[PDB]
Amino acid sequence: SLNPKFLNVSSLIQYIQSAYHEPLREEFKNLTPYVTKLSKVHGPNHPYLVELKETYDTFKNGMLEHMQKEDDVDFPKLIKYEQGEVVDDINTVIDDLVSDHIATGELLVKMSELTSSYEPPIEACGTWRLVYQRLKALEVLTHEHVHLENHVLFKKVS
Ligand SMILES: [Fe+3]
Ligand SMILES: [Fe+3]
Ligand SMILES: [O]
Ligand SMILES: [Zn+2]
Repeated sequence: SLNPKFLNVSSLIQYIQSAYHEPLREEFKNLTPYVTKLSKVHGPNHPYLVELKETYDTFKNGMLEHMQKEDDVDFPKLIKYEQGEVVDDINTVIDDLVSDHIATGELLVKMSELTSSYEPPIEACGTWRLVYQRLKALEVLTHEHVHLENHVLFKKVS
């Protein structure tokens, strides 16, 4: 479709915030209730469900504050850089946002692993099936969100 190579850091940052950050902040606020209900109704007979509320919660958290770092601190440094402005600290700023991505990543591996690649049992209720659906979706979206930053946005500045 549109080759991101032509997008300058400024625009690439904008797209990421309109396509990935903003839609995700809400997705959580809308998905979290369902993930909590599942660990109360079915957690007792299915421990993995209790383990996921946790993982999901700690993922949501890591992702929520890692995204808010990119908006309150790191994107400015990135646009600053594109405008040939002395920043000096960007080399490591990228190396922190890269690690942050590996962290929030292995967490997506566990959730998939716990959910048996998001494949419900024979006893999954609608909510259960719905959660798995919404969750699997939240995995690929962020996989696109992170890939874009890693292999395009960050590489531009480099
Ligand atoms: Fe981001
Ligand atoms: Fe990020
Ligand atoms: O992110
Ligand atoms: Zn079972």
